[PDB]
Amino acid sequence: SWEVGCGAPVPLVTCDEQSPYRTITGDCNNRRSPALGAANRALARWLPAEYEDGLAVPFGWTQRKTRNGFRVPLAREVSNKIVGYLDEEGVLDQNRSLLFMQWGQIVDHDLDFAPETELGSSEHSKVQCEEYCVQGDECFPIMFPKNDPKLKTQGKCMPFFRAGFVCPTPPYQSLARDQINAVTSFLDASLVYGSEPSLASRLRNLSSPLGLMAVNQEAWDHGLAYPPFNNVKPSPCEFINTTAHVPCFQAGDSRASEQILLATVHTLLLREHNRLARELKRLNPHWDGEMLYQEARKILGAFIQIITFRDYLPIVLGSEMQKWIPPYQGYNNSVDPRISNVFTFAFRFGHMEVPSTVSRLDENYQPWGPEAELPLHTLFFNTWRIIKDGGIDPLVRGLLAKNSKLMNQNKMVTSELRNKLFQPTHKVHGFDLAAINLQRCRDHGMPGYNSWRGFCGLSQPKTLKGLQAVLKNKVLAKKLLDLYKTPDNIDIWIGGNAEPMVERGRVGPLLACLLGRQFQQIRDGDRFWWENPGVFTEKQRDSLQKVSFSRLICDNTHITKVPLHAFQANNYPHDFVDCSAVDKLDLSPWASREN
Ligand code: HEM
Ligand SMILES: *[C@@H]1O[C@H](CO)[C@@H](O[C@@H]2O[C@H](CO)[C@@H](O)[C@H](O)[C@H]2NC(C)=O)[C@H](O)[C@H]1NC(C)=O
Ligand SMILES: *[C@@H]1O[C@H](CO)[C@@H](O)[C@H](O)[C@H]1NC(C)=O
Ligand SMILES: *[C@@H]1O[C@H](CO)[C@@H](O)[C@H](O)[C@H]1NC(C)=O
Ligand SMILES: CCCc1cc(=O)[nH]c(=S)[nH]1
Ligand SMILES: [Ca+2]
Repeated sequence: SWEVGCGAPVPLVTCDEQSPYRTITGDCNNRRSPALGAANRALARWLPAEYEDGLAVPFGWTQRKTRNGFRVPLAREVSNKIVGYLDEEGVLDQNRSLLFMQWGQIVDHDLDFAPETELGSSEHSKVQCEEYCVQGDECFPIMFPKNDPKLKTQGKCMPFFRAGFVCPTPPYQSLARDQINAVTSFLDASLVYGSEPSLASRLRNLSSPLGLMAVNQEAWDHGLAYPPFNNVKPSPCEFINTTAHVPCFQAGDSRASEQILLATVHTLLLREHNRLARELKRLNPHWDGEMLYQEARKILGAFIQIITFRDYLPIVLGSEMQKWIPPYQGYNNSVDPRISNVFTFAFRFGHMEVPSTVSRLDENYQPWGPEAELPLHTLFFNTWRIIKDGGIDPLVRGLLAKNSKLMNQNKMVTSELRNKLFQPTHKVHGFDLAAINLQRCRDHGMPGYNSWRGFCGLSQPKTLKGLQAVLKNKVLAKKLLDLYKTPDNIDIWIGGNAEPMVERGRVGPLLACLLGRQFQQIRDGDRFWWENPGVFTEKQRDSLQKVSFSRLICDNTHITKVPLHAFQANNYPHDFVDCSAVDKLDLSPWASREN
C-alpha cells in the first residue's frame, strides 16, 4: 500500500443522491468512496502486479531476463502447441445454446474493458510495430516461433499494443502500473447507454421528449430498428466489405460490433429500451423525456442483472455457485464492486465456447438462404450481413437453436479465432486470440498460475506428477511443463482454462473461485441492485421476476417460436413453443396516478 492514488481520472463530479438513478460514469454509487466501480479508473489488484522490473515491464519483454529462472514461452507457441485444433467434429455442447456463449461476452462488456493503446494516428510508429515488429514503449509484438506457418505469410510477428494505464500513457516508476477499466464495473447496461455522459447523450434521442435511444435512419429490419452508425473512419466494418460500404454500430460499448451475433443482441437490447420508453409514456403520459429515459434505463438494467444471476451464472458456476453467490442479503457498502484486473482475463473462458460457424435459420428453422451457414471468421465486424442480408431474425434463431462449442483440453480455441481473427486497422483475417490473451496477461503484470491457485485456497502443484493430478490430463500437463517450465510461470488464462470443468458448470475450480467473488462483489456492492429495497417496489420486483430472453426476443423481433430456457440447448420444434406461452413483463406496477 503506497499513496492514495494516481492521476488521470476526472478530479471532481457530483452525486444528487436523492436521484434514484445511476450516474453514467458509475460515480456516486457509493457514498463512502464515490469513484468505486466508476468508469475510466484503474482495475482492482487482488494480488500484486508482477513485472521484470516490478513496475511497468511485462515478462518476456527482455530476451534475457527470465522469470523464476526460466524464459517465458512465446504466446504464439503455447497457442499452437496446446491450444490449437483442426477437427471441429464433436465440439458442440449438448446442453448449451449459442445464446449461452453470446451472453457472456454481453455481460463481459457491460462489466469491463481494458482500452487497448495505439496512441497517435499519424503513425509510422504503428508501421514499426507490425511491419518490422519493433519492441518498445507500448508496442509489444508477439513474434512467431520457427516452423510457424503464418511466418511465411505475415512477416515475423503479430503486432500487439499494451493496455491503457493510470497516470501517464507512458510507463512510470515508484508504483506498479495499473490498467484502466473504461466501462462501469456495475451490471448497469453501460454497454448500451455508455460510460461517458458525452456518449450517453449523443446516444439518446433528444429531438423528442420520448426518452428514446437513437436509432438508424438509412435502414430498418422490416419494421424494427437498428442502432445508429458509428460515424468515424476508418471503419473496420467498411473494410471487410468496401463494396457493401456498411459501417459499425453506435452503442454504449465501443466493441458492440466485433462479431455479428454481438451486434445482434446489442440490437435486441436497444429495441428493448425504446419498447419500454413507449409503454412508460402510455401508462405515465405525464413524465418528461428524461424520466422515460432513466426509468427504461433502470428497467433494462435489472433485466440484464436477472438473466445474468438467475439463468446464466448458475450453470457457468454450477456446484460452486451458492458457495460464492449465496442468495441476496443486502447492499454491503464495505464491499469493493470494482472489477479485478485478473477477472478480465478470467471471464474470457468465454472464448473457448465460441464455435467455428454461425447460421441464419428461416422461420421454420431450416437454413435461411443458400449460404445459410457461414464461417465465423467472416463475421468479425460484419454489419453488412445483417443489414443487406436477412435482418436480425434469422441470426436470432441460430442463437436459440445452435449449440455453443464445449470446452475441451485437446480442442480449446477454434481457428476462426486461433489463426483467423481480425483486428481493426489491420487488414488481415490472421490473428490469434489465444496468443493475444497470453501476451495480455503479461502486459498487465498478472501473477502466475499458482499465485492464483493459492489465493483461491487451492492446491498449488509444484511437479509434473503434481500437475497431471489436478487437470486430470496427463499429456496436457507434460505439454504445459515443456512449454512453461514450472506451473508457477504458466500464464493464468490458459492455466485457469486448462483445468477440467466443475460439477454442472463450464469452468475449472480456479475460475470458479475467481468469478465467484467478482460477481458476488458486483451485486453486494451495487447500491442500485434491483433486489435491494428502495431501488424497486415489491410490486415492481414481482414484475421483474418474470422476464426471459425468450420474451426479450418475442418483444423485439418477429420470431414466434422460442424455448422457455433460452440457454439449456433447445431443439426445434420439440423444445420450441409460441410467444404467448411465455411470461411477459407487466408494466402496470410502474404507472403513476397523478392525483
Ligand atoms: C471475436 C470474439 C468473441 C466471440 C466470437 C468473444 C467472445 C467472448 C465471450 C463469450 C466472453 C465472455 C463470456 C468474452 C470475454 C472477453 N473477451 Fe472476448 N471475444 C472475442 C474477441 C475478443 C477480443 C479481440 C478481445 C481483446 C483481447 C485483448 O487483450 O486484446 C477479447 C477480450 C475479451 C475479454 C477481456 C475484456 C477486457 O477486459 O477488456 C473478455 C472478458 N475478446 N469474449
Ligand atoms: C460485399 O458486400 C456486397 C454488398 O451486399 C455483396 O454483394 C452481394 O452479395 C451476395 C452475392 O451472393 C448477394 O447479396 C448479391 O448477389 C450481391 N450484390 C451485389 C451488390 O453485388 C458481396 O457479397 C460482398 N462481398 C464481399 C467482398 O464480401
Ligand atoms: C427521435 O424520436 C423522434 C420522435 O418519434 C423520431 O421522429 C426520430 O426518428 C428519432 N430520432 C432518432 C435518431 O432516433
Ligand atoms: C439442460 O439443462 C437443464 C438444467 O436446468 C436441464 O433441466 C435440462 O433438462 C437439460 N436438458 C438437456 C437437453 O440436457
Ligand atoms: C481487452 C478488450 C476486450 C474486448 C474487445 C472486443 O472487441 N471484444 C471483447 S469480447 N472484448
Ligand atoms: Ca457497467
